[PDB]
Amino acid sequence: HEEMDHSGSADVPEGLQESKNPKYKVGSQVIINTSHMKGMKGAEATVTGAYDTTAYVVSYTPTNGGQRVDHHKWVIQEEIKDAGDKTLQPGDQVILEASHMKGMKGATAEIDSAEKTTVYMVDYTSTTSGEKVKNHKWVTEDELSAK
Repeated sequence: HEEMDHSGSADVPEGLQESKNPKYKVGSQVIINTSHMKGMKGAEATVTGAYDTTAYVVSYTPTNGGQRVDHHKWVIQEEIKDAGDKTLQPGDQVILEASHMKGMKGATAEIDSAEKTTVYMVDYTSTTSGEKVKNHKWVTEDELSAK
């Protein structure tokens, strides 16, 4: 149950720029090489969106309480409240507009690191359950491998 909950959002943010020359085209098949959450490492995935933006590592306390989410990959420029286009810096405090999971939307987040890269939204087949996780947000270009 907790697998789909950690990839529980389905709305694409406004003003998000689709990638001009992504390494992995939309509709292409990739392998996820990162361990953000259980069931993703080495999973079969399909690219459903590719965008040129700034990806941030963030730390925040969920709005519903419980343990602090430490160094979470990723929230993007377009998911930070009132951010506009100015790049956020390490240590900056912000309000998250992202709702990837329960307690994230409206949380006070600290910016841990930032990077301009291509970020991908992907469908993937969980390696632990075998269930199709839809439009998971997000994985950067360097966390994907060509199928």
